[PDB]
Amino acid sequence: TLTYPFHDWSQELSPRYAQLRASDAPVCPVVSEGTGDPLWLVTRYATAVKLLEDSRFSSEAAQASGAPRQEPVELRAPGTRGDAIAMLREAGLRSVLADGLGPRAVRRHQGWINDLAETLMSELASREGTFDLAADFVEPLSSALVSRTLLGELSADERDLLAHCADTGLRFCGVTHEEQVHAFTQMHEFFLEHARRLAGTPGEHLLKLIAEAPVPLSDEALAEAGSLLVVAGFPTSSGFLCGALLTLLRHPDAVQELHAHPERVPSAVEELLRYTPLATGSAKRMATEDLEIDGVRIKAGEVVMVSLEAVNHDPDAFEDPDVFRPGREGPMHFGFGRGRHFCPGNRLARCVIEATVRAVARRPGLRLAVAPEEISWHEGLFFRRPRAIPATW
Ligand code: HEM
Ligand SMILES: O=C1N[C@@H](Cc2c[nH]c3ccccc23)C(=O)N2CCC[C@@H]12
Ligand SMILES: O=C1N[C@@H](Cc2c[nH]c3ccccc23)C(=O)N2CCC[C@@H]12
Ligand code: NA
Repeated sequence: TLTYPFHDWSQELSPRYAQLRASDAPVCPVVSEGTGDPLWLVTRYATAVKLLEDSRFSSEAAQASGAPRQEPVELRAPGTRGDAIAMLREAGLRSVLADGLGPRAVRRHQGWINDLAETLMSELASREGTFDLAADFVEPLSSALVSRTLLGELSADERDLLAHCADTGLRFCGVTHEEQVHAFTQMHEFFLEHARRLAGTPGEHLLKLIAEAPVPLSDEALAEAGSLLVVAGFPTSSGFLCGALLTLLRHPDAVQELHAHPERVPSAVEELLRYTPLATGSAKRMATEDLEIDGVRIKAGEVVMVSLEAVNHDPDAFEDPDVFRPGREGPMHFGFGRGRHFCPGNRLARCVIEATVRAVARRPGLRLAVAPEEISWHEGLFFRRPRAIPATW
């Protein structure tokens, strides 16, 4: 009877997640508000490990057109596959994905990412008055990450178009179904027209590595790779960096510790990934056969969701789970997932989060110019994001 998701669009997690977690079942039935599909929902760390490390629960099967699902419209342009990352690994591009997303990419890019973070923060510090950390720090930094490491250099109008498509398509509510579908169409048509151009510009952005890779990727396939990098890399990084700055600004003692002890910043990055919520939906997998999870039978074809926010706030895994405690020394967080589908963007994500944390830690006194309650949130996004983050020294 419980409908999903829980409309917890700000950083305050829905109390439903703790209620289910403490329930007597390790897996609980819900219904998709957007489709009426019955779904299963996992909220406990121990059960989540088991689900996401069992390859008979398939991610691709849960993404496929026609699967039971939490999202109101399919997350693809009509007529296209929608499984880009599978398709690129499919065509033998694991090596390419590693060179473009792995440690060597971070080594190529970490210099300018930290230069840009400081330059942005320095300019804001030079301002008389308040400023907006979302529009004035996160947007330029996340846009530069997308252009330089993922797609190739975008104009401001192209960045805005891709951001709008992602915000419109990656939603539970607040737009009509047809608008959502059309956002995916527009984004596909943008890369049908522009992916080869972007791939051909100088740089080592991933889309170039993909387009130049031996396998002849079609325009449609290269367009799907472009769309994947937007949906997976852009609203995620923007939303998270926004949420992480909010967390830091609400924990000046933690920031002061990092200012005095910069060697502690990596531990703080990992705690932000646990503590700061991002997705308002759930990672999900389809039972490819009849399966059982901690005693509950899951029939073939049924989809099991795991809320990574719920798992990350599981008190059986993390003591005082709702406390931001850098260095807490508990189990691995789920902010990048678990198992085979662990976020491949995790190296670049950690790079940009770390650069942001260090930029903040170097400048104590940075604070919200309004109360946390006065922050306004985009309602219905998959990936939480505030409308603005008024801030000042
Ligand atoms: C910056 C913050 C980011 C966060 C918090 C994050 C988080 C995640 C998580 C939790 C998943 C797993 C979803 C699942 O289990 O089904 C995932 C998957 C993925 N991420 Fe990230 N991500 C971020 C950034 C990025 C970036 C920058 C890229 C690439 C440029 C990226 C590329 C991907 C891809 C392609 C997948 C799909 C993996 C698969 O389904 O096999 N992510 N991400
Ligand atoms: O590569 C994928 N993986 C999963 C999880 C995911 C990772 N990043 C996402 C961004 C938005 C929605 C889902 C995800 C998925 O649902 N996918 C549909 C869009 C991208 C595709
Ligand atoms: O809210 C969602 N989360 C991702 C998984 C994910 C969980 N946490 C993430 C963080 C970054 C990227 C993806 C994820 C997913 O598969 N979805 C299908 C529709 C809703 C959407
Ligand atoms: Na798997």
